[PDB]
Amino acid sequence: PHMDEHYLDNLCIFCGERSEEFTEEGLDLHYWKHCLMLTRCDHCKQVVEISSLTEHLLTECDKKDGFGKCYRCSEAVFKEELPRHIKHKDCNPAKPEKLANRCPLCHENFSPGEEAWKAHLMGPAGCTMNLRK
Ligand SMILES: [Zn+2]
Ligand SMILES: [Zn+2]
Ligand SMILES: [Zn+2]
Ligand SMILES: [Zn+2]
Repeated sequence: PHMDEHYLDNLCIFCGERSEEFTEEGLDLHYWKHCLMLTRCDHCKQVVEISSLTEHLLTECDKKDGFGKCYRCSEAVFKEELPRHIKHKDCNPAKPEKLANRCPLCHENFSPGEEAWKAHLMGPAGCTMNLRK
């Protein structure tokens, strides 16, 4: 069946919301301040997907050379604190990406997939560490 010619318009592809105010730059303001699926990186001040934040910090951020990956929790840690982080063994261990999503804000492992990401970050009684919520 025919896809609407303007289906990709007035839509935030990250949280799914549609709105007349979501013009091309109504969307830029949406990402910068409001979208529950995104965050501003405190280190480089860019907007990033929360579900991509660890990968951002380790491989993309302007400040990526200041982070290393904890092989226990899979999260980015400041390079200087990583030995102590590793020694303290207090982080929540990670699971295979096919088995679980991992929230970098609250450190929970949960049901994999995009629908789960949305329910965790935007749903009721979901993520307690999402500062836009
Ligand atoms: Zn959004
Ligand atoms: Zn960054
Ligand atoms: Zn760790
Ligand atoms: Zn969370």
